[PDB]
Amino acid sequence: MKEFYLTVEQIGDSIFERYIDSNGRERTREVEYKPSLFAHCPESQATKYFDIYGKPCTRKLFANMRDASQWIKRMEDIGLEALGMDDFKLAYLSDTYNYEIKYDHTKIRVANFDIEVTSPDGFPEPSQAKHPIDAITHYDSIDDRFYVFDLLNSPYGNVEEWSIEIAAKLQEQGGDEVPSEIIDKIIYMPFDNEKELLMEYLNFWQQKTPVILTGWNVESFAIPYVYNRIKNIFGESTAKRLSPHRKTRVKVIENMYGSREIITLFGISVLDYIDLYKKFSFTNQPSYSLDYISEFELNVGKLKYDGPISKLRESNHQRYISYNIIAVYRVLQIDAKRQFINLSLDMGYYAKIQIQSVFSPIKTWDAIIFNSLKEQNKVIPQGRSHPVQPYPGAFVKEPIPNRYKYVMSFDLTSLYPSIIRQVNISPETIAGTFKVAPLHDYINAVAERPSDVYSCSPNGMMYYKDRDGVVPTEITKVFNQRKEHKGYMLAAQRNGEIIKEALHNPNLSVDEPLDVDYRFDFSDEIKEKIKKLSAKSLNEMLFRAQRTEVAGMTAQINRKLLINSLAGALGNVWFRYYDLRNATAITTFGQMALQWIERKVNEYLNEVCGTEGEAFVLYGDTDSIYVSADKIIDKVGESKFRDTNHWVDFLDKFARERMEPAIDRGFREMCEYMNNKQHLMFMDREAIAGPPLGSKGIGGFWTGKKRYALNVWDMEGTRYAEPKLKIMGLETQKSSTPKAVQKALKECIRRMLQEGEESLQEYFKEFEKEFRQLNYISIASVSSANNIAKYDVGGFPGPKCPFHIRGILTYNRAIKGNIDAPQVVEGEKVYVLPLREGNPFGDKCIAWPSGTEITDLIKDDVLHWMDYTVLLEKTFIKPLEGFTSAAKLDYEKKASLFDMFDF
DNA sequence: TCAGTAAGCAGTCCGCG
DNA sequence: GCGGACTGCTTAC
Ligand SMILES: Nc1ncnc2c1ncn2[C@H]1C[C@H](O)[C@@H](COP(=O)(O)OP(=O)(O)OP(=O)(O)O)O1
Ligand SMILES: [Ca+2]
Ligand SMILES: [Ca+2]
Ligand SMILES: [Ca+2]
Ligand SMILES: [Ca+2]
Repeated sequence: MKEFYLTVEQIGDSIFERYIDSNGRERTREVEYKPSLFAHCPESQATKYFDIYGKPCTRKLFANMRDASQWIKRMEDIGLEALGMDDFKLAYLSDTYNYEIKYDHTKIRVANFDIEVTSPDGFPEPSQAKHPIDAITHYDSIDDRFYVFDLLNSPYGNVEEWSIEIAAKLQEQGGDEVPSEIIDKIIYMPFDNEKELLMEYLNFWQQKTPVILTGWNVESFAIPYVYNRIKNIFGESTAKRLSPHRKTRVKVIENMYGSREIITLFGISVLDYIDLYKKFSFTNQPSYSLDYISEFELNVGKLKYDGPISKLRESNHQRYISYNIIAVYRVLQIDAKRQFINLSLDMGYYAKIQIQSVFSPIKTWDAIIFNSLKEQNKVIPQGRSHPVQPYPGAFVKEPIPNRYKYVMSFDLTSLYPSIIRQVNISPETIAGTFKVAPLHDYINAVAERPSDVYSCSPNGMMYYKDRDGVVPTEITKVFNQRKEHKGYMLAAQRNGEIIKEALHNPNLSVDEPLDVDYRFDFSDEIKEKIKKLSAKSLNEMLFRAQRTEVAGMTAQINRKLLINSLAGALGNVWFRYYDLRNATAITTFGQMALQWIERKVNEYLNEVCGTEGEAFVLYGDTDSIYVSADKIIDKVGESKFRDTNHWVDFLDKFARERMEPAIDRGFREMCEYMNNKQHLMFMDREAIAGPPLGSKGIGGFWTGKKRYALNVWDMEGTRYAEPKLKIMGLETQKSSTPKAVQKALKECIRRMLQEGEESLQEYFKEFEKEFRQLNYISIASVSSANNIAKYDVGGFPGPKCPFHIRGILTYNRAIKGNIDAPQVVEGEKVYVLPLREGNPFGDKCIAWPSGTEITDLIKDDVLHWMDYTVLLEKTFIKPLEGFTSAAKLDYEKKASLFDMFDF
């Protein structure tokens, strides 16, 4: 086995490293690492070290890390650049692991845990930790066991032991339905007192010390509560045993409107799953309670209990413990699906960083670039202080609001990273500047050619063409990884549609799902066998195909995220390679490329149609264009097509054989015009959109920038079994829109696009009539809630108070005194409902924590005073009016001359 | 919410004879 | 009532 690190820390003049040795065993060492840094030197001094600009450097070896940091300070005092990696543990990792790391996850101890704390006087604050810890469940990935630490005796109640037999039973048997697959993996340990529980947990922790520590809200709650509770009972030295190096630090996390404290456990990598989910899932959720997310991700029923959580242990300890175990398992199920831990390990080891730094693309890229340059004996520049400055971004075309029947879209592959590679944009490849003409002059190819020597961007920057910069070199490696995983994702998607087709004709037989790799397109043999399978086997295969697609999606989208964040990092003042000349070089080239190709596509289609000045490109955003295909369809005539799939095939062929070669020609010319290093502007067909053949559907519509809906038959080569709505920007896509309203608006859109005006009017009329029956949660609006304190004036709204904040203040007056009542947390999300005039709450709206039922203290009065009319007009009718006006249809039947006859 | 720009809509405040 | 200046929040890239 090749060795690999687990964790690394700097403590004073020592590096503390946990690692897997050449034998597969976990080991720990303390190393008195001697760091090197660099200063510029005369050319007359012989050296093998050069900075990124080719200037010679001398290496300075320090006796210890504190000497190195002190030298940095003195160099600042003098006014001279101190070069090299100033994060010494990253230098250590680079020296110790000077090869591509291959890690073995089975050797990495991944721990996920959850704690329960009974509290009669509200939320148990981790900084205080004044209440006993009465349950801990800790899952260990190496043992594959759930360790349950259960407190039987508390000042808040003495209880009986948890029963595994009752836990295993159906909820309908009075059981807790702990999944059968984990029952045999539970190791249950009851305790007669809290001191005993905590002492044993720490000894356990010592034996099975987590490398990766995760769970749900562990960084903000579980870890600081456990640390502070042990501190309060035993003293700080005992609490520090949670760190394998016995070092901890209270870290203050600053935000815009306040701050919070977490505990840094040296020698542990905390990856809170809530944070992994928020950053890598590409969702925005109305609520981030584990119950809400588990329902969303896994389609598992809410964990139900009677009464408040503060009385659960006393009333039903059996269920209390079971639900603590289930909560731990749910995080493992989410990870089995989403694979964010796998993602973190992959990226972490690739970059050679602490695993927890995967949350920071700046730290990630700093390490990738440093390791890359080190291999060439090159020396990285010092980080400098820069003032924050705004800079321009992408171009977005103003569309003419309208219905659009037939649409084909085209999109540039990994645009910003492709621009970096094409132009050769890097700190060390800057060659100079040229005199800029207005952007429209480059778009229309009338400006003089920027350079005959260097590779250019329309912002005025020129770059060397003789060799690739380190940024293009390293961004390419990650792009190639992304491409591989996207390939797997798309194959699983295509395979999924094959199964969906086969499910139209399932066989009446008893059989098994096929043993296949869903990352690769199904062969003819697999397809034949699929056509003979039962619905039960097909559905299992569909589930597996969809799980493979999700795994591919995680892997690809987050590598895309990483490479796009490098382009972004060039515009962040804390990045070592911050440079607005390079950041703007990317964004400005992107603006040009889009408007250039818009002109080229318009010119090409006007030619094939024999017209002049006709606008075929109806819309574009950053790197995509949407092309009206109405004229193309009309050139053969709708009557000539056998079915929907026939015109879809026809447009697919037109895009691939006619438009893409024309687009490629346009970009090759643009590359030559800018004298770029390498043509990498690859714009491929994305969506084919239109109404069902022979229907009154409108196909698609735009209301304005970033606001449109399309009925899509084929997306990136995936031919759907059923048409899919592609809706961007509209209220159906916003987490702030009520759940039931999202659903109804989506059905309104489906009907508009697929069925037409009459169908739309039929559905609107019904929804307007029945909506008052919808559950209050399903019709509540959602909002994040920041700066609640600023707008609180004696419990009443101050000047310019936001509507959702007003609702919170209303709530806070209505629950006044009740220390048990759920408190709205600053920066979290709330449900919001409008209230009718003259209500007992004394205001026009009320808000409460999202993902929860409103407290029974005030639930009946809210339901009685809920303003359904205002709710309907604001969340449903107003957006729908927006859609229908843009698409030139009516949601209510207009009166005609036929209303004058028989009955 | 510790960890790039563009741009939409809700709502406040208040003008607009 | 609509719209402009503004805050707040949320998407699309
Ligand atoms: N989350 C983001 N952070 C920073 N920049 C972004 C982000 N999303 C998009 N961009 C910028 C960089 C992208 O290259 C550009 C176009 O976005 P988009 O078309 O969604 O992805 P892409 O072109 O990078 O990859 P794809 O190959 O999937 O189309 O907009
Ligand atoms: Ca398990
Ligand atoms: Ca793209
Ligand atoms: Ca069949
Ligand atoms: Ca795009």
